[PDB]
Amino acid sequence: RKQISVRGLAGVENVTELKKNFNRHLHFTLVKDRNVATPRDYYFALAHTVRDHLVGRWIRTQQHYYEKDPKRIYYLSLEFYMGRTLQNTMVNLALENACDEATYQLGLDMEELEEIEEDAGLGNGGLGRLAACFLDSMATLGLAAYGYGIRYEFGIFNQKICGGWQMEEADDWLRYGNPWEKARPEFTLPVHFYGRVEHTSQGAKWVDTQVVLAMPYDTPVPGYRNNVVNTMRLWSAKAPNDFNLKDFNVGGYIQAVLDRNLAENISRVLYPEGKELRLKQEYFVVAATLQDIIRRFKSSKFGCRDPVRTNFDAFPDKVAIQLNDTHPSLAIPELMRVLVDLERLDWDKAWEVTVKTCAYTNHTVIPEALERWPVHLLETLLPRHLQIIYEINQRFLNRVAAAFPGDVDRLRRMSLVEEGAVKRINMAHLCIAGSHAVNGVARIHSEILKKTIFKDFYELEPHKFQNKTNGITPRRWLVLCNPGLAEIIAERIGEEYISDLDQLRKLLSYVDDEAFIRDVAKVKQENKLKFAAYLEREYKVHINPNSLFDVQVKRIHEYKRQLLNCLHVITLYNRIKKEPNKFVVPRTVMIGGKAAPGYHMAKMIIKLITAIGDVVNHDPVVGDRLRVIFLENYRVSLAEKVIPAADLSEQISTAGTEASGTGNMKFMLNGALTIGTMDGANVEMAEEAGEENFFIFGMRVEDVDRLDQRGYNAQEYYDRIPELRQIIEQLSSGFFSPKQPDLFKDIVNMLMHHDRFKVFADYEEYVKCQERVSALYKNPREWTRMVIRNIATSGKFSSDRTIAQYAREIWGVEPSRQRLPAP
Amino acid sequence: RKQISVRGLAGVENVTELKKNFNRHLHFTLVKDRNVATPRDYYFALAHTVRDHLVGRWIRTQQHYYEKDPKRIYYLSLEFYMGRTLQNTMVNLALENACDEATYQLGLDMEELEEIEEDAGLGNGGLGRLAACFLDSMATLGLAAYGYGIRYEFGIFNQKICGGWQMEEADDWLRYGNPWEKARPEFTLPVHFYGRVEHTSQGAKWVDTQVVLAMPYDTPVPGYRNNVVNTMRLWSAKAPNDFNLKDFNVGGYIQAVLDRNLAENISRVLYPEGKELRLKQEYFVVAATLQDIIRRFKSSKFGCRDPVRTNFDAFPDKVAIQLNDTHPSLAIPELMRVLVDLERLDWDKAWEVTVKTCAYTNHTVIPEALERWPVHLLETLLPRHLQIIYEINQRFLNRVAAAFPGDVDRLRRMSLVEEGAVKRINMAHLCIAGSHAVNGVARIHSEILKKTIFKDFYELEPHKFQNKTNGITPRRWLVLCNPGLAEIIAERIGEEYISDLDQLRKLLSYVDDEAFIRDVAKVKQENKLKFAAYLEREYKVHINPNSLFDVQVKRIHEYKRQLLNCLHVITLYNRIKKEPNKFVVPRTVMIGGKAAPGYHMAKMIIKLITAIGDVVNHDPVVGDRLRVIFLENYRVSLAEKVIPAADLSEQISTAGTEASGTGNMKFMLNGALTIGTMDGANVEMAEEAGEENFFIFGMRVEDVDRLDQRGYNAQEYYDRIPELRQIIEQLSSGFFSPKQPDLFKDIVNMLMHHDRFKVFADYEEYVKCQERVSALYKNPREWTRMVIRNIATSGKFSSDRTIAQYAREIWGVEPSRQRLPAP
Ligand SMILES: O=c1[nH]cnc2c1ncn2[C@@H]1O[C@H](COP(=O)(O)O)[C@@H](O)[C@H]1O
Ligand SMILES: O=c1[nH]cnc2c1ncn2[C@@H]1O[C@H](COP(=O)(O)O)[C@@H](O)[C@H]1O
Ligand SMILES: *Cc1c(COP(=O)(O)OP(=O)(O)O)cnc(C)c1O
Ligand SMILES: *Cc1c(COP(=O)(O)OP(=O)(O)O)cnc(C)c1O
Repeated sequence: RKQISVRGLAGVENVTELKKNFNRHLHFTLVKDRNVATPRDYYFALAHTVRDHLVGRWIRTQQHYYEKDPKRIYYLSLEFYMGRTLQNTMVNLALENACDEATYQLGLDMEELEEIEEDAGLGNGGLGRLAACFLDSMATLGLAAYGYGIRYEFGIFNQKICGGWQMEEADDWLRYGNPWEKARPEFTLPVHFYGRVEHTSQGAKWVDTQVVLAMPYDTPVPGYRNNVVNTMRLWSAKAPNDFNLKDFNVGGYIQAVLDRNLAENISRVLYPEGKELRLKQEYFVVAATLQDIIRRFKSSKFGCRDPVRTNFDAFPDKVAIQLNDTHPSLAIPELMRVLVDLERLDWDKAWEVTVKTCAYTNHTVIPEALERWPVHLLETLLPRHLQIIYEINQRFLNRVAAAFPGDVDRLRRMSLVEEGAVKRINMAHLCIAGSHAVNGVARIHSEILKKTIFKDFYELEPHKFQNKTNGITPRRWLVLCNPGLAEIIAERIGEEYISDLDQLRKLLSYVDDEAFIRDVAKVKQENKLKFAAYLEREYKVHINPNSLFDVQVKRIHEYKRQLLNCLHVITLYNRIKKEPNKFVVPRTVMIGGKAAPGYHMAKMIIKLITAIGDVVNHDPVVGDRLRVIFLENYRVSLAEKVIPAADLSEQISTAGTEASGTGNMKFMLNGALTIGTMDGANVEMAEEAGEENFFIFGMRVEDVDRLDQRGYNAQEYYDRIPELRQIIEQLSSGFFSPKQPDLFKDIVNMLMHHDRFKVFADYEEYVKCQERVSALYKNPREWTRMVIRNIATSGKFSSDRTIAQYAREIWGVEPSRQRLPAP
Repeated sequence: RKQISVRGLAGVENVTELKKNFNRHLHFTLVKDRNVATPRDYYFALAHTVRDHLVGRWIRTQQHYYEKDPKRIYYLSLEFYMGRTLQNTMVNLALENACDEATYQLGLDMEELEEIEEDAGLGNGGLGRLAACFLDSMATLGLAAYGYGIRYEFGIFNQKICGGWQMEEADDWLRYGNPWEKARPEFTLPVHFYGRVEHTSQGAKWVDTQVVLAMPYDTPVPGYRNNVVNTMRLWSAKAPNDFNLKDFNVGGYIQAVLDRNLAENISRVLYPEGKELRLKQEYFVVAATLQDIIRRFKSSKFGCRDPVRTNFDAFPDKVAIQLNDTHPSLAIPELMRVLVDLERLDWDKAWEVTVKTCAYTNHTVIPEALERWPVHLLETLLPRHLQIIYEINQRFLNRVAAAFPGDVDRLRRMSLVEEGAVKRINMAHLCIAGSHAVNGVARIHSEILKKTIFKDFYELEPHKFQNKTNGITPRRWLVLCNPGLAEIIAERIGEEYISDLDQLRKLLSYVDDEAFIRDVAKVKQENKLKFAAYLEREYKVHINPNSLFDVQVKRIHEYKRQLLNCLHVITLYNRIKKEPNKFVVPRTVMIGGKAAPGYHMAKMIIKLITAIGDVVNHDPVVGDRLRVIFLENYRVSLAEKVIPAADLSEQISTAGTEASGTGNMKFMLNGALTIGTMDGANVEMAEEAGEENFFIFGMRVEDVDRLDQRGYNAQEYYDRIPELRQIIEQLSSGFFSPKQPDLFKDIVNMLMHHDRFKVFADYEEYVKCQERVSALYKNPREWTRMVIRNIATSGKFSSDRTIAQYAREIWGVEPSRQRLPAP
């Protein structure tokens, strides 16, 4: 028994033991030989060779927490956007050098292999990426932490552009296996749906529930070189498969083959209204996670440390659930169902525990975005969960009246239940009620969570409102993707910045020196070259390495403002064609994102951006002064290529719409200069980088409210501005669409007659901020001089910080930059 | 490249490298650790320490085959009754001794761990088990063989007796994975169903077909210590999952959620009439194996060796295809299909090759049993294949006309098209026409196919019919299951017997040496002691390890006669209790079988065996002079546990019912006497042992044919024989059934008025033979000596013999027992 140990199984940094274990997984785990392997095989071979390294540590880390019994914190979220784990496993595990040398000797080129990896499809955007980043920084900072979510077979769509039209292909990233997960069919848990609550004697009973099974899969997450590796644990839905003869539902009728498939596809697709699948999904990931969380609390030596009921008294001293957005919110009536009905704690011992154990991050600014479910949808598949939502609610509103006696209209403003046609439940006031702390994601955004959106709750409990600004991981977003920039920096300062990012300000001391200043425009020359080849070898065009790489890689929504940017490039195209000879600083403009299937404005816009380009890029006069490029199927491993080769990071969202900008922080730290409105992220970045150092522009928040107060009359601008007048005119003539002139008709009328977001307002200012830009590119010494200052200044934008604060003010744990002994 | 070699990965019989490998797998593979591990988890680590050694050999053996280009033989069966891979994989590879040592130091019990493996639910009966025996033999004699079937996810049922009634439970054997297979997605092939045949220009084209996908799984098969490890490749059906958006069938309607369930379950269950499911499991394994077969032909250096068509002229000289019974029959219109339509050989060239490629093994006797598919089934799911079956049928019938000019009643009896209500196609006559050798499975059985069942095919082509008697492997069925018996036998004659079983004749030399005579009984005393301990510790009864373990482990049907051996147990009762103190040599009768859901007689026969024992085994007079046990859920792992432990092997079918009897042969080898009729396998086993050493009995066939010629009037026997009368009258009075007396009334009436298999007829002679049995037992020197002349005469029943004759007389290759150098 004790002879079964982790002890002899590694010669880690060793190009010869790593050549031994690559061979071991290709013939014995893959059961192939060099006579028939494929790149895919040899990548699988290599993913198990860096993985036994990771799971060597994993067992130690984990053992360590069970004998050291920290508070354990569960980050719950419905999207985890990991993307390729090979390079990140190696660079955080130290192993990249040994692996390169080893695969080299074995006559295999490790880069060609890292490009066989499928981006882990469990994310779709920001929110996903964000949790992805907090998992890194959590483990780097040694927290007893876990990420808990659904595993999505089909990701979410894979974008194809055919005809200058977006077609979504399916992403089955798992089609050939995933080398990093470990399934767990022994920890399968039941998840109950529908049914009836029979109230019997000392509780309520929820009976006749259908059931779907939650089957786990553990992917590990490695710290930065400290040998702590923690668990991400995604659930998968598996139907009961009695459905044959067993139960005697069937025999007579297998039409229940629909139980079978509707179940299995809880886990099949990410979402992408009030759907019984979304709510089915949300309940899924909460109900399994909470049985697991409770099980380590009964196990994790607290089986011994009972003193009370294996108490729930200690439950808040031992566990922390972070709800990410409102999709986790039933974590609160579900912990209240498990605690009350299953265990037996009275409602108030139970609710003490719940509030003290949860917390809720918010990411929305418009109230037309806070989740809301139909009470008839929660009565049908969740009936106990609606009674508890009602009893939480009663009790919360009795607290409210004992604070503001006689306010009546507040009792109807703060409720969980909302009345209209279709009485609904408000998922966010459920969360503020059942959390001990709420935090925004931007200072601007949590002030407006306090001041307007949740202000009566901010009066009733001011002390719940905190703020915790979002961040990026230094690792992925500078060391993995940007290694020259991480080399030259390091030369001049040290390593420690990658685990204490603000140290970057020491590079301020180098602002004039002509070393950094050429190096930086060197690396930056590197990056743009490589990628200016990727733009020919996988996808194709004729870039110009020299140019302004002008990129907005933003979700394609109206309010994100691609169309502002398409007028501007139609502006440049015009000038150069009237003035076939002006020295105009050239640009290669690169817009990238995925629409949303069935959002036809977004499908019309990616139509715009191709059609412009086919005009410009095939017109002689423009030659190679002006190229427009649509980056198909923008995603995390295209992020890490593009964001290093960029100069101009285009942040133009209407002001007030953005709650932040994580994608934003990522172009600061890789010396891209940020054009953009004074919103969300752009604010704290300008604060650090110095306003002078940032191309801030257009309508502030204020000015928009004012233009709304007097009413936005689009046409006026169209009639001052002679360029605009003409570009609208070229759009409606069919300049840019000769086969269907009429093609951009809707777009026209979008802008002219009912633009919700004031593109034509911010035009005139935009094209003059852009004039400042072209003008400063062509002064490389100073252009590059600013960049050094933006980079230097990036350290509040590191996720390690963001975590340190959830850690210190919300969770109650001191981080630790220590190295866990191990391997 | 070349440095990626199988070479440095194994210190084999090294208790220090096996423990190192256990530990890599518990931690690295399973991502478990000794705080969390379970006995299931440790068996998977042992499972894997061993598999590295297996697959090692498999890599060197398949390479070997591609560099020497042997004739590859493919065994086509829908049933492979493997049972348990681990004790068997260690013995073939010599590792049993080192793993015991190794796990013992780690302080884990290798017998504990072995008992957690699930019996590979890939079969059901003697057809499956033969195919497996053949597989161990084809590898032990250096045959370049491959076995091909379907992977059934649920097996066929698991048995469970509840109040003595059979309840079938499911067999999700695949539930915590199976660690011996390797799923190969990369090699998925489509299989086509339904459709319509477009007849265009140079060919017909099968168009508009539904497509199910066949994914392969490989399980390696080890020879006995000769280091050749061969392939079993079982197929899994998967639906194409575009079903969501892609095709534009879906969207508007997903009621084609059924294609998906009705595709998915070709691979779901084994069977268990004219069902589309069956013919769709039949074509599927055929469709998907003939492509992988024509792929190795085109690939395995015969690309090089084109000279003409990659001529399929050489196709017989390099492929051979064994259709085990009629379920692979479609391999004859599908090989012809591929070659005529896909390639473009003319009909006659293609038929030369199909006939020289295929060979049929038949296992039936009654003609009611020969497979038959209605032409409306074939016309619908297989409309090209119906066509080909018609040309084949026309043309064979024109051969027939030239041979028997003007014999018309022959033209109609030799047809593959059958005329009656429902026009059927006769899949047996298909097989004799496109195969180049038909064969029986025991000499009497070969002979009735030639004189009665296929005799006009015997007449037009006498060169085709062979015989190749069944055979059991000495490894599983003696070395593996009864190692004691192998050991005393080894002391005297060495090991060569295990790979050369005729050599057990040497044991005759020692019939009269008294060490052996006592070692043999000793051996057996152990086996029964062991077993008796199971019968209290996994199931419960009170054995008395001293009595005569009397056993029947046959399929529960009416011709298999357990009601005969029911009657006989009640006679022995009736006698111990009429005369409570006379001496009766005591027995523990054990009868086990699995009913077959839907057969009501079978189902009451086990209710019978289970209640006889309720009475006899609690009736205090009987003391321990009888006991009766229904063995729960007979499968290969209970066979290697009961078959060692027994004395008399109950082989009682009515004469003329049995073609052969794999069961039987395992009993002779493990020193058990065989009481039973002169049918099937009993014939040649009697002939090598001599009559004198067997307890043959009852109506011989020529007699059953007489009693039918005059008409078996049951009543007469019930009115001569008094003890018969007595038991019938016990059955109807409710002796055994006191709460519903009337319960065995349909058994009683069967017996009385319509037994097709003449129980009463053999009853009188039967119980007489049991008296000669008890008699001799009660004389341990001479009972042990008759036991030693059964074991010594075992030789003809070695599946290495049956294989060598297939190879030489049908497949056209030579056994070699040569060690491939390897590892
Ligand atoms: O009681 C324990 N003591 C030490 N290590 C443990 C114990 N329970 C679990 N582990 C380790 O913790 C990991 C995670 O366990 P889990 O929290 O139950 O998922 C396992 O892989 C083991 O390495
Ligand atoms: O052309 C070849 N040369 C050498 N080994 C081969 C070749 N093709 C296949 N193999 C080996 O044969 C194994 C089985 O391939 P299969 O028989 O094609 O299914 C592969 O896994 C390799 O070990
Ligand atoms: C960082 C990131 C993001 C985040 O994108 P942004 O914060 O810039 O804005 P939204 O698109 O509006 O959220 C999204 N996707 C990936 C791949 C990524 O790396
Ligand atoms: C050998 C065997 C069999 C086969 O049983 P029998 O050969 O006795 O004859 P039938 O009953 O007629 O098929 C079945 N099951 C197991 C486990 C086994 O080992």
